[PDB]
Amino acid sequence: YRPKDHGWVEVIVGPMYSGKSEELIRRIRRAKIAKQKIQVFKPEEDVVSHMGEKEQAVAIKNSREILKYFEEDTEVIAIDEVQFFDDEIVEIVNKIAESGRRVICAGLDMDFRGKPFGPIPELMAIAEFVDKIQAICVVCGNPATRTQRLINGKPAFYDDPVMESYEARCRKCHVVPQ
Amino acid sequence: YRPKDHGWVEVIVGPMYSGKSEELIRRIRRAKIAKQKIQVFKPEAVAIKNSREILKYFEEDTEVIAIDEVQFFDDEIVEIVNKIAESGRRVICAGLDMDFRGKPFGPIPELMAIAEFVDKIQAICVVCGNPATRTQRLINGKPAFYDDPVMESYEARCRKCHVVPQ
Ligand SMILES: Nc1ncnc2c1ncn2[C@@H]1O[C@H](COP(=O)(O)OP(=O)(O)O)[C@@H](O)[C@H]1O
Ligand SMILES: Nc1ncnc2c1ncn2[C@@H]1O[C@H](COP(=O)(O)OP(=O)(O)O)[C@@H](O)[C@H]1O
Ligand SMILES: [Zn+2]
Ligand SMILES: [Zn+2]
Repeated sequence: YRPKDHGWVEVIVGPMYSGKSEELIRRIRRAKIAKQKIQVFKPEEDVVSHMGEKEQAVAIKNSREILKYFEEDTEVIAIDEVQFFDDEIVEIVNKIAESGRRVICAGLDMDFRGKPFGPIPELMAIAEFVDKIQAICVVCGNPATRTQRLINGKPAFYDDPVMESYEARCRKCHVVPQ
Repeated sequence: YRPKDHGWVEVIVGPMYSGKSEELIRRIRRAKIAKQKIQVFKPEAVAIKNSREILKYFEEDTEVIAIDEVQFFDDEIVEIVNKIAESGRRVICAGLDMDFRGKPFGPIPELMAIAEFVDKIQAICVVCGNPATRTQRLINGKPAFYDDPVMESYEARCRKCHVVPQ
């Protein structure tokens, strides 16, 4: 599988602190050891993980800029914090994969309300590889799959726009008052 | 993990022939061996129409709810499934992730987004032998065009081998 000049899209998703950046960095370093030219992208320049490690990346204001900074020489494209890019990133990523290159996307699957977040849903449907990873619930210790938003130390309301903190929780402990 | 009365949603996706039904059926037999009451639904073992009709047939006695061919249900399915999981029960969904054009199929994107477990499985490409991730629609043995409405056949293919003229 994965023969040369055959492209695909792989996605890494989960709540905050699930380890998306850590994993993205892991795959980035492996590609480099494999001697494959790779370009890393992040929104508005290093991709950093809460656990320590970091990798050089090119910050970009929007999805379109990917094609602008894209060098035909690169074999692997890595994109972090994907939940913030507009929906055009989907066709852009699909196009890169169709061109015979590998695209690695990492990002939140849901927002603090537990609702499908941005492009990730569509990216998961079209990607050849999907890895949904879990964090640990700071409340009970079981695997956390939701990001809990807190204001003054208490759960934020559903219809609450954007003193405030975030933490990973499981479905049971995640609280979203509406 | 996933102890008593802790519910969740698990999804099984992939192209035709990837093995979704086989996997779903396997999980249903396992739950039965675990002595768990299970109810099965389809877009029409309990065939049904829309998604709001699941709540109707739903017996509070059941611990596991299986939904096959999920990509055919309306978007309400997402809410219902989440609700069943929120009530402490297990929901197993199986469905195509993309249509023949390779476009996200129905509520699949949103279900994968909210699901705790996501398994994307592959078939074998009848053209080259590599893992197949797409469903190829054929009319008279030729690739169906991008804008073709509903001899016709389907087969699993690799990304490279999938052909969708536009
Ligand atoms: N609740 C938590 N669950 C798991 N890891 C946590 C948690 N809180 C802090 N961490 C630490 O933070 C790291 C988060 O990885 P990171 O890649 O930055 O996450 P993500 O990009 O998914 O938000 C973990 O490897 C762990 O050492
Ligand atoms: N191209 C193919 N790739 C893989 N399996 C195939 C293919 N064509 C036929 N099969 C057979 O069909 C079975 C498909 O499983 P099934 O659960 O019916 O698929 P799905 O529900 O995903 O459409 C396989 O286990 C295999 O024996
Ligand atoms: Zn918890
Ligand atoms: Zn093929």
